[PDB]
Amino acid sequence: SFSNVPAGKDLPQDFNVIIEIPAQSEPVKYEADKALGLLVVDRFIGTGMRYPVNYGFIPQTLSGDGDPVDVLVITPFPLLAGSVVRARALGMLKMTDESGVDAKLVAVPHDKVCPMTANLKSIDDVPAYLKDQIKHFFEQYKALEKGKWVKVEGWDGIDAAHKEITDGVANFKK
Amino acid sequence: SFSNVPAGKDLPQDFNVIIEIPAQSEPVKYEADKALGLLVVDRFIGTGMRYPVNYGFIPQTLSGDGDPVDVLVITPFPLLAGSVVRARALGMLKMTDESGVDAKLVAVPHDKVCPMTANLKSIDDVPAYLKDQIKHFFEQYKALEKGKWVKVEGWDGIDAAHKEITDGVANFKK
Amino acid sequence: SFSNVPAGKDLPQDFNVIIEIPAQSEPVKYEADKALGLLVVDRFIGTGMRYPVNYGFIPQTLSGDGDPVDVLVITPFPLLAGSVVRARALGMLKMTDESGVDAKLVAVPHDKVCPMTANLKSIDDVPAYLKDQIKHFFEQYKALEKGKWVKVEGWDGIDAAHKEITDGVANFKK
Amino acid sequence: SFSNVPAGKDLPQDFNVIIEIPAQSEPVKYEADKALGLLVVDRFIGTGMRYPVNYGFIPQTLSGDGDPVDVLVITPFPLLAGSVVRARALGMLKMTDESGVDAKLVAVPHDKVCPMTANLKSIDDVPAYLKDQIKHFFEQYKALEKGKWVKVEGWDGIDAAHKEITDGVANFKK
Amino acid sequence: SFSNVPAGKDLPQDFNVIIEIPAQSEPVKYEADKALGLLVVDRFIGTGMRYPVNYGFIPQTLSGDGDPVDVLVITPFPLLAGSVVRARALGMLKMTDESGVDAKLVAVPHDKVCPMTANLKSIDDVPAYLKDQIKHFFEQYKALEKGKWVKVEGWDGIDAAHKEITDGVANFKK
Amino acid sequence: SFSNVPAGKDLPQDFNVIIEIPAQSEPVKYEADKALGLLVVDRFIGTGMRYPVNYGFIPQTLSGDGDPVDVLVITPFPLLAGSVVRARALGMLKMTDESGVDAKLVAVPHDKVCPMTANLKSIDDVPAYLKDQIKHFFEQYKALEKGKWVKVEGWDGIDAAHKEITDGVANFKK
Ligand SMILES: [K+]
Ligand SMILES: [K+]
Ligand SMILES: [K+]
Ligand SMILES: [K+]
Ligand SMILES: [K+]
Ligand SMILES: [K+]
Ligand code: NA
Ligand code: NA
Ligand code: NA
Ligand code: NA
Ligand code: NA
Ligand code: NA
Ligand code: NA
Ligand code: NA
Ligand code: NA
Ligand code: NA
Ligand code: NA
Ligand code: NA
Repeated sequence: SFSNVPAGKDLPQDFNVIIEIPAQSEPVKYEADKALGLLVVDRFIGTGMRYPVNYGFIPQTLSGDGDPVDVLVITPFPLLAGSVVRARALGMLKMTDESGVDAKLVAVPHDKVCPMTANLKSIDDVPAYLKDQIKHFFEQYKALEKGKWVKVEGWDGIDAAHKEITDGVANFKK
Repeated sequence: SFSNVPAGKDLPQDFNVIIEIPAQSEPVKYEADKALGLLVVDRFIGTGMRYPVNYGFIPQTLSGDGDPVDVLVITPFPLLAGSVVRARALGMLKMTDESGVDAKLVAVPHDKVCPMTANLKSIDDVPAYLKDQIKHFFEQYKALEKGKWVKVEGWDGIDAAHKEITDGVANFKK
Repeated sequence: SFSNVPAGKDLPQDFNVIIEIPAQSEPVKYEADKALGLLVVDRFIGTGMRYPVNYGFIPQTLSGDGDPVDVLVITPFPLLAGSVVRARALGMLKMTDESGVDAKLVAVPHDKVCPMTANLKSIDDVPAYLKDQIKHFFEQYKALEKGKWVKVEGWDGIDAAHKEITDGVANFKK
Repeated sequence: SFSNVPAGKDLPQDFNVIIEIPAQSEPVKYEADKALGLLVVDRFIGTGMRYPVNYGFIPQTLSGDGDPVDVLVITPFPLLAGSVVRARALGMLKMTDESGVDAKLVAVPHDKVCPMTANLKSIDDVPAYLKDQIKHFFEQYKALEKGKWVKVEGWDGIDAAHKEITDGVANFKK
Repeated sequence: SFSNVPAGKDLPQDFNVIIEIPAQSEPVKYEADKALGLLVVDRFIGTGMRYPVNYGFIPQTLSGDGDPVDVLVITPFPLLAGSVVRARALGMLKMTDESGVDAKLVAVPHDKVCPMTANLKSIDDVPAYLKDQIKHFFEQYKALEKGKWVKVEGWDGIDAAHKEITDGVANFKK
Repeated sequence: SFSNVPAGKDLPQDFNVIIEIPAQSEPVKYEADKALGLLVVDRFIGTGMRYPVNYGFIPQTLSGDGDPVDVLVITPFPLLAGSVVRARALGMLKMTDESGVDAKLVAVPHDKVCPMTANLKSIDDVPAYLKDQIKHFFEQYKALEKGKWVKVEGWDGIDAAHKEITDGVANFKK
């Protein structure tokens, strides 16, 4: 299943995201097992906080931590966990957590998939209130797990997102 | 996954439907990718309109357009996207859209799966209000996508549904 | 999919459960098809009654009836149907139904997956009201299906749960 | 609020129902307080069972037990708790419980409010599966409360419903 | 209840809206009864179509048709039916229906109530896709009721909204 | 409506709570207007955080800030906004915010209303994970509103809750 989905139709700018956690879903952290082809319950989020936007990963990528490249996808209605969405990048949130460096991309679907998000061209177009909510979420969601923490370094734009994607694709192929 | 599900236990009258879109779900059009084994987001429906009944397809069939045979399944509670339901036919809605001829079957589950729908023997037993809603849905849901349109030709009964199924099974095997 | 998930990381006490029916979901009985890798609609529950806790099975086990070992998993929020949860046993409900002996385990997730349930050490820690609801559910949910019935024999503890799991693993390997 | 709503525009056949419990709502029994004008939590249902159809009462009536006349209203989507619906009668369920005789009417909205239910002319038109679910609900929902019980005597038709309504209106005026 | 809520703290620009229909709620048209103080079920929408944004009215106003001034309020999450929201105007949709002229205002909450909508200053700031959905909704939702119809004339801005509000307040006082 | 509900049947230990915000509801802060008898939208919570338990107030009380006494009510399913629940106290959370001292009670329903919570006798019986979530919620929910802040001082028990209630009742009567 998950293992055979292409990273994208035209990398890095035209990529695929497998959804693990729908926006506003009850506070349960699922992670795709690429060796089982199934979503696995990683943990019940200690704080009870919910992802403000959809969360998933790009298949066939391997990030700095040995996990696939992480992606937040903004949509007008939550997406189904375990579904695939063709997406494009807006930018990224840079952070470090208990396991070291942690960048997450911020994306929207392809314009023909989601006309509603077509006018979001870069991270600067995302409403400030949403940006602020995403940043608060990552700063606070691990507050009640011993040994876990997050510091947000800052936002970066589309070119940085594309580097992260090209690196991830390369690293995965070895 | 999807590719290996049989078209049915006793074709054409006793067939399987893989669900893509639960009745009344938020207005997001998923399509099964039979080569990925996963549901893929085709588009956010432009009008925000919702399927009035469950929508899916018969696996191992190939309709006139090169897609599997499409099915609307009526149930007392929505079905899970990506699940399989053993079904029987009531009839069909005949239409033409921007890509040519487009028939969709109307079905209910097998009587032992859904005793609640056992008294629906043919399309004529479906409440007129539901029939009318389904027809309005197909007439209007594509209203806000350029280049897309639908004209409803009319309803047909169980024998026409069975032909569509037998043709689809034959065509798929080449 | 389902067929390749291990029964557990350290049997019998540390096992995996694939979820078929989320706690409080609409009254539709799904069963995993291990040969299709998909959830299948077994039936619309005749009484309209809902599982009071999550329901699923241990993969790679084979119980007395030729089905995998059944498990009720208690969580603070319902789990996703078709997901996998690492679990530990609390005890079991002993019953006989129309097809003979029927034991179901009662479990919670691993403590690092669900800290919220860490203080449930055995079946005796489960609130009496929940115990009573589970027992009423099994006594009544089949009331409206001809030829189906259930008598509850009683509760048993962790050691009995572990026997059921070890037997199931052994039986599956032939 | 509740106290000033008329029992109906043309009694007994054209009456009003104030909704206390939406069909399929979580298992919490609300009762309108006509002296507070507010819904009050009577109890968490011990069995966790849910009303299969909407439940409420006719204002300005006084039944045999000193409570207003009780009504089950069938609709295609649940109604809002605390809302008012213009309705007509289909029949009634006769029962006795721990507090003596207990009849409940079965109704649908006025035809111009709910065209979808226009073809239900009497209790005999209600699907058998729904009838059976309603009867099971009342037989079982109090199973886990000490001192509470219900025996179902049987169904009766529109004329009996109308008597119950005329009596209730008369009794309320003293 | 409803009858005593002020039309606004500083008319016409700072006004109150009582919500009758939450955005995306199941397709049931409630109307506030100002003489009962309660929401009343007007009808089950024939097409099954849902309001794309919250819908309600300004209390203590009387529009051209003898009903209070109608308002669509855009929010990031649906509002509770029967609740009150302090709002400001963006513009209006002009229409005529079976009962003659029908203008509906488009509004957002006060900036301190909803910071998320602060950057919407006029109707021109509303995304085109949302504008298009609202217009499609009114063009189509009455399609299945005999004797009912709607033609959309066009959009107008904040000053026209304010006139409609001042007229409504004046007309209500006689 | 709200203004005429008694503070309780036997104060301070047997009191009434009017619910403003159901546990886990979308992140919108409603406040009862006792002069309108209606729920009013105070604000969209800036952080998007949700109340982990039901939130409301005791009618006919007047706390140190000039608002009624605030109460968190723990239940197995969320309660309806605007409903009334007979409750008993477990303890209280002591805090100071931007407007000075701020104590909130923690309660459960009367034992006959909610048998499921009967074994919670005091604040010390509440699971630590829930206690921790409630405290995190109040520490963080106002993070994104300028001029607003909260420091948690600590927990206190049933006797302190009862003082707060007796003071509130006295203060309200002048
Ligand atoms: K490229
Ligand atoms: K055949
Ligand atoms: K072991
Ligand atoms: K009459
Ligand atoms: K003014
Ligand atoms: K006392
Ligand atoms: Na990362
Ligand atoms: Na991380
Ligand atoms: Na087709
Ligand atoms: Na088509
Ligand atoms: Na079993
Ligand atoms: Na069984
Ligand atoms: Na009665
Ligand atoms: Na009764
Ligand atoms: Na109007
Ligand atoms: Na109109
Ligand atoms: Na306070
Ligand atoms: Na405060």
